Amino acid sequence: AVQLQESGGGLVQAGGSLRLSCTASGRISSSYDMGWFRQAPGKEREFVAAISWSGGTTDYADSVKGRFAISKDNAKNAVYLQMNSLKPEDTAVYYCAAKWRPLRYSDYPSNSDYYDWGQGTQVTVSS
Repeated sequence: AVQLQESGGGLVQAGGSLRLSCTASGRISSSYDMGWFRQAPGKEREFVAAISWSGGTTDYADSVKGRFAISKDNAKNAVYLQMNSLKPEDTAVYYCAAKWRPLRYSDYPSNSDYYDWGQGTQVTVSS
């Protein structure tokens, strides 16, 4: 029931940076994880990063290697993905997602099985 909308996509030069934003149309309650996924041309969708909405713990895909940072602003119902040192490999549609986890065992966020999805924003990194 959380409705998600991404923004910030576009063309960026290799080695460059870009910040993506995602806002939920309503309030995101305390047990959510918020995350980013991406789908490259002809490839399977894959996890990028996640953050616990109330707890702040993060998780990143190996493909990130410290180049991307996920952050949030609870007061704005927003999650962000700061992308640095962009490479052609990073060309993809980037999706904001939410996962309600009321029975979670810890604050460490999920990297799979997200249920609410944005429509995606396209990022093109030029060689």
